[PDB]
Amino acid sequence: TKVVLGQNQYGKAEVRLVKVTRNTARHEIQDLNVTSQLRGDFEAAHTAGDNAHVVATDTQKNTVYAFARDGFATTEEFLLRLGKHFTEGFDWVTGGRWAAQQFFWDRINDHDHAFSRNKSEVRTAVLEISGSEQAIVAGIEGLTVLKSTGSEFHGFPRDKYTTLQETTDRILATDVSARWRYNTVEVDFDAVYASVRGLLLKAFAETHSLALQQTMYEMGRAVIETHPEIDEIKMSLPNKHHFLVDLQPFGQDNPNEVFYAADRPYGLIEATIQREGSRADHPIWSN
Amino acid sequence: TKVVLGQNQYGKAEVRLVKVTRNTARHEIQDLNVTSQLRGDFEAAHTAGDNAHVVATDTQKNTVYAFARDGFATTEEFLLRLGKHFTEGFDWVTGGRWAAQQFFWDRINDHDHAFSRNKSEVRTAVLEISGSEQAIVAGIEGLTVLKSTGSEFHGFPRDKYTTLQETTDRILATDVSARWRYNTVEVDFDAVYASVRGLLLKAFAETHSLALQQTMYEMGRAVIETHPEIDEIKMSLPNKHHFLVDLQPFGQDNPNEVFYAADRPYGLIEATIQREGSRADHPIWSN
Amino acid sequence: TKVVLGQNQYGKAEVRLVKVTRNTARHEIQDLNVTSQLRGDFEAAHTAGDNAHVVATDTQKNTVYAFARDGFATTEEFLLRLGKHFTEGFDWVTGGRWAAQQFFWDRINDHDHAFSRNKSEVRTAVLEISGSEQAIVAGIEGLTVLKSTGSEFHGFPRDKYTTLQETTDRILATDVSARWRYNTVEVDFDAVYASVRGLLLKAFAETHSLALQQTMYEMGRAVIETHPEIDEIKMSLPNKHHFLVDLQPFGQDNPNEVFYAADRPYGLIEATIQREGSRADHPIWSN
Amino acid sequence: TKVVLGQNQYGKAEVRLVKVTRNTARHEIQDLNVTSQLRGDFEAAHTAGDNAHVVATDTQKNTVYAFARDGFATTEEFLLRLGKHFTEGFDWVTGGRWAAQQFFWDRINDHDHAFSRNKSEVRTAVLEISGSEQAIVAGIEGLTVLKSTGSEFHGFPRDKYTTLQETTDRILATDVSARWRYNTVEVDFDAVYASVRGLLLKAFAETHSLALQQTMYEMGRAVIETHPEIDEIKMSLPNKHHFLVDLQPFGQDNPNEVFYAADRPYGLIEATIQREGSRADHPIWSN
Ligand SMILES: NC(=O)NC(NC(N)=O)C(=O)[O-]
Ligand SMILES: NC(=O)NC(NC(N)=O)C(=O)[O-]
Ligand SMILES: NC(=O)NC(NC(N)=O)C(=O)[O-]
Ligand SMILES: NC(=O)NC(NC(N)=O)C(=O)[O-]
Repeated sequence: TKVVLGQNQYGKAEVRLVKVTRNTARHEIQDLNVTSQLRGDFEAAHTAGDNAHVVATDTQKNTVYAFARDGFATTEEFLLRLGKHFTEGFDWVTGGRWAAQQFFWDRINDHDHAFSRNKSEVRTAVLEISGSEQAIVAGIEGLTVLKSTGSEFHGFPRDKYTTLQETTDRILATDVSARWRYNTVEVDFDAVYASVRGLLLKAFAETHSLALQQTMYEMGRAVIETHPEIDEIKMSLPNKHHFLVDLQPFGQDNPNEVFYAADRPYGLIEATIQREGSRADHPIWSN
Repeated sequence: TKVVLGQNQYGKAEVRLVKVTRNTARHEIQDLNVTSQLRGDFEAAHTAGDNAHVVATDTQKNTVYAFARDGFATTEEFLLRLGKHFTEGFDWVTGGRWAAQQFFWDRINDHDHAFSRNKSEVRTAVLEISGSEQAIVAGIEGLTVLKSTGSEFHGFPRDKYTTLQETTDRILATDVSARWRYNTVEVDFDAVYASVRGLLLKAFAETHSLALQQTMYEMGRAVIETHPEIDEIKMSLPNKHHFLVDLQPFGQDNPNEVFYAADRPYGLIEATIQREGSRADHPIWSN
Repeated sequence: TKVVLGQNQYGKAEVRLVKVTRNTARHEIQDLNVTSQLRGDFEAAHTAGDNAHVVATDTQKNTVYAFARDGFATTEEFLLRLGKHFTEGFDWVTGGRWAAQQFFWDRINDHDHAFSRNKSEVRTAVLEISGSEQAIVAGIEGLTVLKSTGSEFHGFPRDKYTTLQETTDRILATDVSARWRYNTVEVDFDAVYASVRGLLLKAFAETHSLALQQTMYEMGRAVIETHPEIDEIKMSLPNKHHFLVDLQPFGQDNPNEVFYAADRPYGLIEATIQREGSRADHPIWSN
Repeated sequence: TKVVLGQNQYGKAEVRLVKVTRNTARHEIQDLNVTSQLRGDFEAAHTAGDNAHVVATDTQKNTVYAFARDGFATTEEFLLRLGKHFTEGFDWVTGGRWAAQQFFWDRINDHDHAFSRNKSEVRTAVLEISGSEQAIVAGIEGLTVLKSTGSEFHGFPRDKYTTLQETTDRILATDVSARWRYNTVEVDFDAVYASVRGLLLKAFAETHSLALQQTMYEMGRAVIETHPEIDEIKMSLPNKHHFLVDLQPFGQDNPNEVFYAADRPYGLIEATIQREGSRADHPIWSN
């Protein structure tokens, strides 16, 4: 009977930007994949196709490049500039979501202007503005890790559908996908990112794992305990199964040496670790 | 400050299942990619690695195959059986999230047991159980559509960074990604999915588009107006740009015939169309 | 000590082109992914960086779009025009390789200008020119098929590394990738493509498979025996394993009904079926 | 008329193996993606479905894991053992093709048994046996590199379809894909791979590029001149376009700082650099 326009947003996604800093012979590279989306009063655009309030996605894209010309210290600083621009520049635009993936490059033998991609991880940043408030979530993804031992899994309940054998020595491999929310915008973004990355890696490697859930809890705890500016961290860790191959059919034993790395299916353990007393469900997680 | 375990869930993801129905010589094929995750009291598993409450992800996987043996009418009904099983079977398991992608197959020349994959779209279903509440969201993805005409875009504000020109004839191409939430589990799931797919395609094709936002609104309205069992539908539609190539430098015109289909960037228009008065932010959308 | 420039080629790869035919209200869509590479005397370009003979890849790109404006009967006809243009338009260019992927679209409810992608298969074409000689290879890929029965596999040798049990009833699933070489350019390309596709599907479905190798042989035989303009057809067929899940542990049985579709590893069966007397190793297969 | 079985091969593709060396607390990891295909007399398998000569692909897979138990010094040595086993172990198997991708891992803070994946490049190896002849090709792929300056492109011919402006300062970005053929099995495979990688990177970075063709030529020349065990090296280098954004409409200049990194299309330059007088078209390149 009665239809209503609910939450909505729009903009330009995946604007690939490469900013070269070359004021001197020592060139610097910043490589981003940027997405911009606006929120506000776009009722008529949807119900009547009246585009008076529709800042073209093409325009949003042009703005990303125009702002890049001035340079930016960090990815987060760049997103903050964009968000402020759109929200304050148009009265009907009350907020939005600006995100970016940051790709890393290393110099080729310390060369001044020749680099190679470091594809071992991807950094992410998301800024959400709502009225007079804003929140930032930083993250890391695509970071694959593995422990060849120091991982166990036993003591689980058994039912008629249970066939898994307990173990005190197995491989624990996963893809680190973590995202943390800052409780302030006054942060040394690059320093905290480097710190968090190291904390996650350290907790993963040094925690004698009795469960993937436990390892994840330790990784999250290390981050919250170390950085006051972080209120919560969310992680999604797949348990990439490395099956110990049965070689007895061929007359050989397998002392935890030969494994089959299966693609699918995979365990998927996810959790939110929070600072006691912090917000329970911030809107930025809705996406 | 102290660290606290917040929202969390775990299970087996992407369990690929193929169920063949062969009671008669006329075989039937059901092809699914299933994910199972439980929610409940898993505090100890995280803080101490105590797995007493941890129904192994391997066990969850076995349960999917065991249940498939009995057959299932629809993907949603299969998920409902799984969800009820885990929630009712373990006191500490209070709910969960079960999802699946359904892949379509067509018979080869009406053959009794030879088929070919229809890859033009993928059907999805997500079930979330919270206590006695059962919420289901069905959807479609990977369905690419295009209108060669019947699309315009003008009347947008021209700010200092706007270079896009107004037009009364352009291509409108997108990938239909839609998800709708049922307000009841007593639905003819297959019939509604077919109807919804048809309504979306119809609105996309017959609406003279003045904006992607308008086309999306009409698609959503048609669904809600036609199906009382649906409370809301959310869509995420990219505007996959097909740029009219400028051939004038080569001494030729281009009467809306030759286009360059760009990969990135792309416009991304998203919105929720709701039945007036329905729930604003159902938890199932958080994932 | 002494180095020599061997085989070489360069050009523009993956030029996405969409050609709309709209002389009438009944629009038509041709969607291609085109690649152009030239061969000839580019010695100086490599050893000295002398670009006198280097027709810019950007120029090759522009040519694709400029030629598309005139329209084309089939993809092969389009590649023929491009190859002729480059080899004859430049003295130092003696040949090249022009290829394309063709994507299929279906009308939405028979609409005049609204379509949806048929992603169930991708058509390919490759043209190679060498001096005054040219050859065309057409193909199909991405077409997934499956037989739920009518497939056996027994009688294979059993060495100390063999554990596979023989069977007279298993699922046979694969992705049809086939390419065939024409012995003449005067062909009804569209009609032959549709015919070949049908013959491959028919042979796959109606052949009681004793081995994937036999099924493939029968598929290729059908093609060669049906089309005089085809001298050989090459196929690469993966055996996408669907494992019968063991349900005995759950007190059940599995009468060829419940399967686990594994991603990797997979069997890979490949072969060339040719017309007796035809060329053994045509250069076009080198790429 | 008369149909004949031509070249053919079959086996198991993409067997994911992880071999852990743990004789001491200092664990080592070897991660491979292995493919095994046999060649020989398989006539009856194709024409009659007689599997007497068909060593099951499952058996080939089992052999890979059983052989891994004994360990291997290098990927090439591992493939060599496999090839000899199958050709020598079965009279009707006269040759084959064994290949593998090798994935790299780095220790986490020098941990004894905790690692993270180095996804910046993938090492490859292919062995082909044809009767008494053996040939090995090693390679590297997925290595993305970029020069922010030190690249020019001018002096190219200009026809009616040329719009590209000459330049003396542009970005040169590509994905390094190279494969080289050894002329002997007496090679320190790991040492040569590390050396070739360094030579390719060094040549790419230090060569003032007047054309991608020239840069590639220098990369190849360096490898051949340095390693007597290599007879030829083939490269496929895309020119991943980074377009200098025009900000003049906004009254801003862009001194080679802000770029748009386009996905497709892309230039694709390929060449073979050979030791003078070596084999022109070795069969291994055909696949
Ligand atoms: N907003 C639109 O309907 N058209 C589009 N055009 C713009 N905004 O540049 C888009 O990308 O979706
Ligand atoms: N539950 C399991 O079968 N094992 C797993 N390991 C855990 N939960 O620590 C996993 O996630 O696959
Ligand atoms: N060769 C076959 O027909 N069947 C297959 N089964 C084996 N060889 O294990 C396969 O993988 O293709
Ligand atoms: N040939 C070149 O060196 N640069 C390129 N630029 C052209 N040819 O337009 C390319 O795409 O490879």
